[PDB]
Amino acid sequence: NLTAAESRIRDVDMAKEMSEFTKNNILSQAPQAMLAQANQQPQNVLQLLR
Amino acid sequence: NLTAAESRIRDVDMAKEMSEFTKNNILSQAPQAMLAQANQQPQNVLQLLR
Repeated sequence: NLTAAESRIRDVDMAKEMSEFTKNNILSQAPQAMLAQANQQPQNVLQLLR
Repeated sequence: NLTAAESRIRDVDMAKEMSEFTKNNILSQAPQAMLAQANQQPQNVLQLLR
């Protein structure tokens, strides 16, 4: 039962940390595409305001 | 957000300054032609009052 106590500090809800793993992955693939859009919009300033 | 503050001094409304750019260009092509007319009228003093 001490080993049980050892688990309830170090043990992983592998389902949980997988959920936060893919959650964070999605929120790391998303803002990338946003950075694309931001680094793509002023091209129409150059090419259509001018 | 400090960089935002940095922009709101140095940043250009490129549309705006383009508008004043062409506005000023028009008002720099116009008075030229006026200077032509002024430097062309007295020719008829010489050539028709005389």
